[PDB]
Amino acid sequence: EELERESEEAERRLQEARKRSEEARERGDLKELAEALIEEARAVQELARVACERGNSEEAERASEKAQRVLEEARKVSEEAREQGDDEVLALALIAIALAVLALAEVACCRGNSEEAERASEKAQRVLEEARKVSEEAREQGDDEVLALALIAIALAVLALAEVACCRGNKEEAERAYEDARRVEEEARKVKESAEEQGDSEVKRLAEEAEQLAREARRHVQECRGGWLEHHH
Repeated sequence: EELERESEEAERRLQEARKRSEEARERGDLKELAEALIEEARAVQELARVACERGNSEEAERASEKAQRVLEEARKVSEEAREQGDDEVLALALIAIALAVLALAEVACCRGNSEEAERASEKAQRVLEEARKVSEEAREQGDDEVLALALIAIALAVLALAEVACCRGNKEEAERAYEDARRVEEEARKVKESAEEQGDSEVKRLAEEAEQLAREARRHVQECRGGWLEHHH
């Protein structure tokens, strides 16, 4: 009954985000569209986690279908963002993509479909590489906000990799995720400290998202299955 409240609220959030997405889409406002797709992805992640807790494969597959939809829409926005040379919107789109992939990973693991989980890992690897390029470009251009956004997309992607690596029991993937998470964590922390130094509170907040997402990814790998896939120092 508690999950019903969360499930219905999640669907409500998704529908409102879909309407906001359509409003921005008609106005050609890609930034608002991208932000709305992030909200959709958040809602879809919530639906997936509710499905996981209920053990309902039907609700889980529904969540995956919805995640795939957000993914494809965010892919289009990223394409349009690159055509306009709009790195900020691109980074936001990649966050939506990465969060959707994480949702796909969660469903794959909960449903126990290893093939479906590997596809999610491939998508996570893809968006990771794309987000890495954006972070490099932003860092060279001195765009601290875009950099921080790209790092969030990266951390979400590494979270997705950690997710699959754990439920598939693949130690090679787990090691890669672990090392990825440490790197992005350190990058995010430095961006956070530089922002604090300049009084750039917005960048600080964004860098903190990436940092804590990265920390969760590391914890997930290290603690997965009683520490079976843990990186030994």
